Amino acid sequence: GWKYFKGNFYYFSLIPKTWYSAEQFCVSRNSHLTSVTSESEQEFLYKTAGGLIYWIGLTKAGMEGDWSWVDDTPFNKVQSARFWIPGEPNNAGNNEHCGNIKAPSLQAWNDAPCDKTFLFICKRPYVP
Ligand SMILES: OC[C@H]1O[C@H](O)[C@@H](O)[C@@H](O)[C@@H]1O
Ligand SMILES: [Ca+2]
Repeated sequence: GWKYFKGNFYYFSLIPKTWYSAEQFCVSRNSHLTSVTSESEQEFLYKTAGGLIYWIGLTKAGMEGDWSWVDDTPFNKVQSARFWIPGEPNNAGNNEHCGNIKAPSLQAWNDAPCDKTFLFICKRPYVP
C-alpha cells in the first residue's frame, strides 16, 4: 500500500533491509529511497514513520563526503541543515555513509552504517 503526498507515492516497508538492498527494492518498483525537499515532506515522512527508523535516500557522493540524494535531487546543505538530529551527521566509527529518519521531529535524520538493516521508504512520482 503506497501513501500519497503532494504528487508522489511513498512505500513504508514492512521488512528491514540494508540501505542498498532497500534501494534495489525501490528501483524494482520504479522508485527510489525517498528524498526530502521541504518541511512539509519531512513532516509527512516523520509523522508517518510513527517513531520507527526508516532508511531514506541520503548517501555520500564525491571525495569530500558530501551528502546527496540517490534520486538525484540536488542536495541543499543550507536548506537541509534543520532536518538532522542535533549532533548529526557525526560519522561514527568513520563508517556512516547513509542516512535514515530516526527521531519523530523535524530534526529527524541520523547518519548510520550502510550495512545496518532498517525499514525503508520508497518514493515514486505520479505521472498524470
Ligand atoms: O548518539 C548518537 C549515535 O548513536 C549511535 O551510536 C548511532 O545511531 C549513531 O549513528 C548516532 O550518531
Ligand atoms: Ca550518526
